[PDB]
Amino acid sequence: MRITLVTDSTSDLPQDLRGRLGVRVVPLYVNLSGAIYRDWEEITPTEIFQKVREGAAFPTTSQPSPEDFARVYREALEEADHVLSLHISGKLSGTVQSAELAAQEFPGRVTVVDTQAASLGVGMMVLRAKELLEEGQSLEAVLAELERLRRDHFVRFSVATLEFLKRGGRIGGAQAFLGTLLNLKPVLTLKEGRVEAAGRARGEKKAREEILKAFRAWAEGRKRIRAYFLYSGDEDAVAALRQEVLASGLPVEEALVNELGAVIASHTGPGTYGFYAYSL
Ligand SMILES: CCCCCCCCCCCCCCCC(=O)O
Ligand SMILES: [Zn+2]
Repeated sequence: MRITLVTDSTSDLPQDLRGRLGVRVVPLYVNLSGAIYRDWEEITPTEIFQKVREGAAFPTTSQPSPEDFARVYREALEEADHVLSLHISGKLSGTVQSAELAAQEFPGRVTVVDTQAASLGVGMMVLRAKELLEEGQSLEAVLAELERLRRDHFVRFSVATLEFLKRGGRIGGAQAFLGTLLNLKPVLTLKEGRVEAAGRARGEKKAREEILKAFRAWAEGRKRIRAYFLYSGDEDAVAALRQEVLASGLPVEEALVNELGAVIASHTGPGTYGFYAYSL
């Protein structure tokens, strides 16, 4: 049957992929300066940080409403038989819940998937699902592959400060570094859809080494790896990291790079960089 993919703006997919692939995007919002802005279309991470730097109130974010999703599902079903809706971790956002409430309006026609990921971690799964669907694979085959990716993928990232994670409430296990991190650089990951601690290093360089150490360990035995790099601020840290990965001798066949969306950046904060990755 005809299956259409829907995701939310936090999947942080470049416009040059999502648009032509027929992926529909439901936006999330950033609350700043007393106003509400749509992720990607009306605000950037740089603008948010500039406002903080200037003494403004911290940014907050909002998930889409059930009707935001229902309008998209209704439109998609006008020319499709089923909708596969992929979203940021249910433990990080109420987005999945809103999607599920909207899905009830089209019983049998919408499958909502909690990817337990964020940013391009969600985006890479959307792209993998699309790749399979365009070849002609069944919903089942695709859902089975998505479950494999949920269980088996890689992610490491660092941030300039843990303050945005703390204030926004998504710090999760990284809270262990609050009273123990000092001046060191934190290395974080996600497990079961929740942020967790994954080491600390003296200096940006050592931090990158620790991330490549983890990557090599995870990469063992894999013949085809696709990586997705993300950043907020300037691209140098992530660029050096991507270079070190592409020169590691590991079989990385894809190494896409994009800036984090304003919604994700509102929680990670400035100087965020890292990468998600999976194999096939
Ligand atoms: C790969 C680098 C990015 C890693 C991102 C993990 C850090 C947690 C992100 C939290 C985003 C929370 C968005 C909430 C949106 C909302 O429902 O209001
Ligand atoms: Zn309704």
